[PDB]
Amino acid sequence: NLCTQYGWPNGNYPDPYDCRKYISCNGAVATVMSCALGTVFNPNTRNCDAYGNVPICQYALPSPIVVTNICNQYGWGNGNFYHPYNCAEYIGCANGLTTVNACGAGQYYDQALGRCALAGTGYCRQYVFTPPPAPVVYPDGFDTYCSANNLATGIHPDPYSCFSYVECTFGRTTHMPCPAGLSFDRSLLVCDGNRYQNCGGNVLV
Ligand SMILES: O=C(OC[C@@H]1O[C@@H](OC(=O)c2cc(O)c(O)c(O)c2)[C@@H](OC(=O)c2cc(O)c(O)c(O)c2)[C@@H](OC(=O)c2cc(O)c(O)c(O)c2)[C@@H]1OC(=O)c1cc(O)c(O)c(O)c1)c1cc(O)c(O)c(O)c1
Repeated sequence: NLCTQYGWPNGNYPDPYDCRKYISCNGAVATVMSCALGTVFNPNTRNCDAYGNVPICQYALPSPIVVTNICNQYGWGNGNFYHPYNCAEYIGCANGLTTVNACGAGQYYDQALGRCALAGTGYCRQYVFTPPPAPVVYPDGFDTYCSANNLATGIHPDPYSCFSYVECTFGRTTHMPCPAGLSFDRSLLVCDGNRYQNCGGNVLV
């Protein structure tokens, strides 16, 4: 089964062919499951979700995965990114223009490396991560986070969500989500595709 082939923890994973379904890794065995009508698999929550929250899933089209405009639909910067549904594909973003790429046979996209690579022992790691709470609740007073902690003007990690960042601006505090599918890289202080590193997938494996 795919779960043990990739060295995946138990949990939910995208179906690469139908974004109305998903792969449930239970007891170390893969089961293809269907989302309820009106919901599709949300790659960022690892759960079925109201289809309006997942625009890259066009559940009315015969082939519903439509990442064809994702750099512009989600505002991803330039570079290579994991494919949200398919471990053997990836995305090239240039100036808002999307390129959907595929690795050679027997090869899988390694997001950390930024390239396709042969199957090893524990891969497709970009699908292994812990989503933030749904919704993310900020404590009363978080509007003073930047001031109270004397944070410098600029970008900071959001300590409540790995999908988000804090912006400190004249001692004012804002938090903002990364582009959907991107997560906050606390070492580079940018939103990028390293969900595995950014959202605690390392501890799951
Ligand atoms: O970009 C898209 O999806 C992203 C998301 O888009 C919104 O959700 C929808 O647009 C949406 C639309 C629907 O029709 C629907 O049925 C639904 O359930 C949600 C926001 O989600 C909301 O539902 C929402 C929630 C609220 O509590 C609001 O007060 C609100 O006005 C909208 C927003 O998410 C947020 O803005 C957001 C902000 C937070 O502070 C936060 O904690 C959070 O969880 C979400 C998020 O955007 C970002 O997170 C975001 C932020 C950036 O700074 C950035 O650079 C970027 O590229 C993307 C998108 C684009 C399209 O063309 C679509 O047709 C579509 O359906 C979706």
